[PDB]
Amino acid sequence: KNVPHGAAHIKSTFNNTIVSITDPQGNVIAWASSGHVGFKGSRKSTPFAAQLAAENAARKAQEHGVKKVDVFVKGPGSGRETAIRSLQAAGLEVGTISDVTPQPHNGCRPPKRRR
RNA sequence: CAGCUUAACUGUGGGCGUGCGGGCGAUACGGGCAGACUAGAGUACUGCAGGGGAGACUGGAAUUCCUGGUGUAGCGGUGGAAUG
Repeated sequence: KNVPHGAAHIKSTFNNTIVSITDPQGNVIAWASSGHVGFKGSRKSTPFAAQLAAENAARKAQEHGVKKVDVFVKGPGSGRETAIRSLQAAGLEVGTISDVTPQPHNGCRPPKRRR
């Protein structure tokens, strides 16, 4: 397909990293997850795994003709910036970096404290 | 104080009997009765701040579920995993 400009959704969690590149109206072209590039367990929360997954997703988007993207990073950062650098060095140019993370307005109740 | 060899003991005479009742005096303090005051207290007037309470209606974010797109083979979870 041919999309000159799309959007890239990075979701970095405490124990995973998933990046999906989408068109500006919200239809994903291709995606890569930290477990998709071969890591399992704890090894897939590492910035190296995040960078590898984002690079793979970027290449898969290049095959669909994406030129530039704007990143919507999200979640408790483990590999936000390393995914950003990987996207830059995988051949794309990032337009804007907008950190949109769901913050409730004191709604619902979180799980109890661990020990 | 006196007597029995002294004492224990005994006797004699005051005190004690820490209270109660009757008469008489005092009126500072507490109280009773009759007053007076506004410094306590309460009311009034004018302002002021407040997640004080009860009732009714109503707003946005987020989680979950359902429906429909797109899209693949992983997601999730941990000290590490595995049930899922």
